[PDB]
Amino acid sequence: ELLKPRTLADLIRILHELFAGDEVNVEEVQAVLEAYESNPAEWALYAKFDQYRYTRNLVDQGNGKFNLMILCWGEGHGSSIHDHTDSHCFLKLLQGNLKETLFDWPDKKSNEMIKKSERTLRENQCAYINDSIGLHRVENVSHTEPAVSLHLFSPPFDTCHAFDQRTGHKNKVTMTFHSKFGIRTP
Ligand SMILES: N[C@@H](CCS)C(=O)O
Ligand SMILES: [Fe+3]
Repeated sequence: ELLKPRTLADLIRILHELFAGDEVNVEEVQAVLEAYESNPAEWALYAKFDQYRYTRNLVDQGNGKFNLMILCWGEGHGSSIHDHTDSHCFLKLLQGNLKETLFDWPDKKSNEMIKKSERTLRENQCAYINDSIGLHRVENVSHTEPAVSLHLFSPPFDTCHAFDQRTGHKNKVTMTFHSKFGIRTP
């Protein structure tokens, strides 16, 4: 029985219940993430920006079943085209807007990766992707508003691939945490 998370802390408790088992009910997880109404005071601790690129700020380690983190996107900051390492990715906007562009998995032959679609994710909306669906790029295209998003990955992963839009060629990337539990981790 899914209830509305009253706060970020409550959300986290509910997520621990939803991931108590070995599988993931994706529609339920998405519904509870969507139902949490972003309250900036609750997540200010985690919203640590960098001038030059987006940051990844760990909020909860999910008892090993998932990682919950907050990503902070300066104006004009965005990601590569990337996969999610055979894991679930849920993304909820906490502040601002992000452009999500979807791409198919490339064929072996070198070719421009043509965007399949795009959407603008607005405050409080939750998107979902996994590798069976495809690849995406996430970008804060705003010139005036920083963006903040809440990401849940299950199982946790710290490596993925970035894809060259000109060719489809992939490279392995190791991701890093800007902070963990509110603490900057150089
Ligand atoms: N997976 C990317 C963010 C977009 S989902 C990351 O963890 O930095
Ligand atoms: Fe992603």
